Amino acid sequence: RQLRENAEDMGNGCFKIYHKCDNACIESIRNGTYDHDVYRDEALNNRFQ
Amino acid sequence: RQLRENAEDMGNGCFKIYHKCDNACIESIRNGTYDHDVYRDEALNNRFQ
Ligand SMILES: *[C@@H]1O[C@H](CO)[C@@H](O)[C@H](O)[C@H]1NC(C)=O
Ligand SMILES: *[C@@H]1O[C@H](CO)[C@@H](O)[C@H](O)[C@H]1NC(C)=O
Repeated sequence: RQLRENAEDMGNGCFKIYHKCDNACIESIRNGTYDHDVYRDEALNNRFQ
Repeated sequence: RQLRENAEDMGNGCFKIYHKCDNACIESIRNGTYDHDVYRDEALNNRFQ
């Protein structure tokens, strides 16, 4: 629900984020603060292209 | 998790695969061997087009 569209569930119990994500980028997701819109445009591209 | 993007959950308890899938294609999914990348490009097209 948090990651939203930015990533996909590989199935192996991991989410294959579709965009460059630095350590800070990761940390922002673990607390729950992370926002999808930020990387939305970026991720969306690597997915369907 | 297996089908990944290739298909969609119709809701009626079925997955509407978006690409030509022969009997072998199906069998590969039942054991779990099946790979998404193979039909990724193909399926992706029929979905958003
Ligand atoms: C979540 O991570 C961000 C990093 O951008 C940090 O500023 C914040 O303190 C963290 N929040 C929690 C609950 O740890
Ligand atoms: C899965 O299906 C493939 C068909 O390509 C077949 O080669 C393989 O033996 C099957 N594996 C299992 C576990 O039945």
